[PDB]
Amino acid sequence: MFEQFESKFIDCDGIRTHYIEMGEGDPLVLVHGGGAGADGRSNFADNFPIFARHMRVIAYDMVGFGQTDAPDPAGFAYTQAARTDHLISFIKALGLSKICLIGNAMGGTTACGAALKAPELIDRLVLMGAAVNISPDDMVANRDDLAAVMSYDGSEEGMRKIIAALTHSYQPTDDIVHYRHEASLRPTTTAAYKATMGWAKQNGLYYSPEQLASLTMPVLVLGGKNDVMVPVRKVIDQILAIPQAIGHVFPNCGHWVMIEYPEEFCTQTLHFFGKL
Amino acid sequence: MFEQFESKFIDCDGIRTHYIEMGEGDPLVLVHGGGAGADGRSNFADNFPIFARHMRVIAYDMVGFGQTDAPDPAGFAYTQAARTDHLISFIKALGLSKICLIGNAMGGTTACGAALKAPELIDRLVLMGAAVNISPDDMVANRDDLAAVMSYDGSEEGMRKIIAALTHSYQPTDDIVHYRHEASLRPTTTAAYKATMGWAKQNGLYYSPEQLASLTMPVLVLGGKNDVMVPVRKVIDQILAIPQAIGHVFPNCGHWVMIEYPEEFCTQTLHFFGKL
Ligand SMILES: O=C([O-])C(=O)/C=C/CC(=O)c1ccccc1
Ligand SMILES: O=C([O-])C(=O)/C=C/CC(=O)c1ccccc1
Repeated sequence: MFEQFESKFIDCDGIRTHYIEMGEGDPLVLVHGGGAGADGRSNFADNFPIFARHMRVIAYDMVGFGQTDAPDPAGFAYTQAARTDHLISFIKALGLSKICLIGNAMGGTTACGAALKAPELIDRLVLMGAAVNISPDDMVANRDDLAAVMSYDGSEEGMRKIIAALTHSYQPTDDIVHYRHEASLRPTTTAAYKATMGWAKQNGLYYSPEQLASLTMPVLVLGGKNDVMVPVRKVIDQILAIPQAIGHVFPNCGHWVMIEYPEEFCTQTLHFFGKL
Repeated sequence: MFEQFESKFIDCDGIRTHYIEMGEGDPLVLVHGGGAGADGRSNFADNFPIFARHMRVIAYDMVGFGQTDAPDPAGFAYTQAARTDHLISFIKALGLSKICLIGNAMGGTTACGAALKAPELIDRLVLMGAAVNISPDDMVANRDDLAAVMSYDGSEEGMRKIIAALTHSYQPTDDIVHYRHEASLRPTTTAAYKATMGWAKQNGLYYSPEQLASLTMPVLVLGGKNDVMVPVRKVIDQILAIPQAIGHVFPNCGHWVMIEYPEEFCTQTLHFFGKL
């Protein structure tokens, strides 16, 4: 699946990184969600053609995910800072400056982190159901809805469970499910995933109110009103905690804003990027 | 001022009602704010040309306001229901059906009320810093920032105070201030205003969560993040209390969304109306 995009690869301080790209113009980098089997292709396939008509759009696979290297977690710690540093490295490896950047959930943690740490690279930020204020306690507090993703058994039913919980009125195709299931099952990505989630569960995906307020560039915060993974009140706190943030809440919409309402998602983001 | 629009008048069950209109296509009715001196012309002058390029746009003066009749409050009670019934009457007087409707603050109370009471007339609703969940206690709780409008002395400084509190980074022209000051001073509108606000202060501008949830048509809820009159948390509650509501929060923006960011306001509303 997803062979309509050309797989490309580049070295990011020793991490071999898969990405796809399309279109021309200013660079736009998309960062996918952190659930089992997720990658750039599968998260953003529906948005890519629309974005490509106006920008040079780019979706990479996060360290531990997809076709990017998944270093053995016997020797590699799967921390937020590792994702964050990976992203920063990726942007530099490609020679990109002044990017627009969109992050989904954990990809949102990562996009935020990179915006905090290397803001000179990033002109505009979009946080889409971003896990940027989810403490360890919040994880425990939302343990029931997070289980499908956090304690993923490795089964097909498990993957259907993950997607049911990422969505409000979206039926994925068998092909989508099969793709993420099969991807999830590679032994290296399985182990990197368990480490990834175990660390998330213990440490949270979190920045402090003061950290969020220090972001130096324009921000668009998006969220599905029915999102069970990053609940709308968390998205609302992000809007309030980030002085300059535009906020936009989507009704009849679960976590997967970009897939449930691909045109509206693209419209609102492209408009925010000055492309409409 | 505002003579670039043609004043027109029509009888709404014995209330003689001023309105302006422009453009062609589907009807769009705008309902102005309830502060001293407010009317359709002055609230929506900057938005009217933009809306006119795509819709038949219409701004009327609420009973007690502008150039609409201000019946003696010795014999007329200035209740929400009176505004609400006035609006419903206006829509019918004009023979309009399936309108798009936008209400600012008290104009928002009125637009909501009419959407609850006569939903068959209204295809789409926009609440812009709408006073639709402000209880008597909330009024008292926000008494300090509401004073400029609630206990308006009648002076020019008083009117500058009203506008400073309606805005975050907007300097109105002398002409805007003078217009609203002079309008505020007509003896009939002064008395209707005191009655209007006295009743607002005692009864609130309020609908119950259950009432809000019963709205039957699509809804767009807008709000300036720095709004001191209808604070952003109240706008956020509206978004959450209305299942189908889209939500959009504007940064660096006070109550007067339509004047501080006229293009963004028009863009977002026209998009929601299906005109972009
Ligand atoms: O496509 C996906 O895997 C996706 O959008 C996942 C979102 C879940 C996620 O990254 C998350 C993890 C822990 C807590 C909250 C959110
Ligand atoms: O232009 C205006 O007068 C305007 O936008 C006024 C808003 C204030 C308003 O109607 C209001 C009254 C009481 C409480 C909250 C809000």
